[PDB]
Amino acid sequence: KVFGRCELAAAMKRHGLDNYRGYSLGNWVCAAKFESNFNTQATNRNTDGSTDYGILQINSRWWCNDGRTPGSRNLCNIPCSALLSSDITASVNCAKKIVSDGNGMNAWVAWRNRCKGTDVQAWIRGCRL
Ligand SMILES: [Cl-]
Ligand SMILES: [Cl-]
Ligand SMILES: [Cl-]
Ligand SMILES: [Cl-]
Ligand SMILES: [Cl-]
Ligand SMILES: [Cl-]
Ligand SMILES: [Cl-]
Ligand code: NA
Repeated sequence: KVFGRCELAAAMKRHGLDNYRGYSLGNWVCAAKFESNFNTQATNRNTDGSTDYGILQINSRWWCNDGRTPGSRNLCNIPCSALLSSDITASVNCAKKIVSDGNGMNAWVAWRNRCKGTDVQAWIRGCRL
């Protein structure tokens, strides 16, 4: 499922992303654009062996089982495929967790590089929310 900035923002809002960790709803939508491009079946194979899943490219070293990332964990207790689902309750429910973890949204690299310290609110400019 390919989301639309608005639809995603609102999607994120009802799922407790709105201001979670004090990261305003905009942030996630920006985080989204560049991790996945508002996209759910988005994946990545990083040559370390792990794979990134979901609208937020959640990496299978720490956060999801996928069965093929020798020596990893599954904090968030799900198969990485849950993250590809159109119902994002997971990408969120784990996203919540990752962000809660310690580094703040920095875990998301693209957010670090492409969203940090910028016009964020713009990513919801004039959405109906
Ligand atoms: Cl967009
Ligand atoms: Cl914002
Ligand atoms: Cl594994
Ligand atoms: Cl594999
Ligand atoms: Cl554990
Ligand atoms: Cl699992
Ligand atoms: Cl933080
Ligand atoms: Na795993």
